Amino acid sequence: KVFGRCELAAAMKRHGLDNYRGYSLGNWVCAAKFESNFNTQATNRNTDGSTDYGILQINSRWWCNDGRTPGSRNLCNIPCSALLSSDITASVNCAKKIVSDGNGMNAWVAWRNRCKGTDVQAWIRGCRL
Repeated sequence: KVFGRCELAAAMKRHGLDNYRGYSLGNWVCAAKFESNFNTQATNRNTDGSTDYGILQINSRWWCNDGRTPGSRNLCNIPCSALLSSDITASVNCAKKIVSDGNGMNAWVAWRNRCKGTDVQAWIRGCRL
């Protein structure tokens, strides 16, 4: 599913990401924009053999099982395919664990490089939320 921007904002809000670990909704929308372009089906292989999955590009070395990543820890206790669903529940639940891991949203390199320090509330402008 390719979400619209306000569509995704409403879904993330419904699932409790607005202000989660102190990150306002616009941070999470911005992160999804630059991780996946709001596409839940996005996948990208990494150099270490892991793959990133879904709207927030969550990685198979630590977080989900894809059956082909050695040293996999599966800390979210989910198959990585669950992160590609049109239903963002699994992605949100796992993102909540990731952002709680100690480095906050710096865990998402696209957030650090394209969102952090910017006017992230622009990502929710116009939306009825």
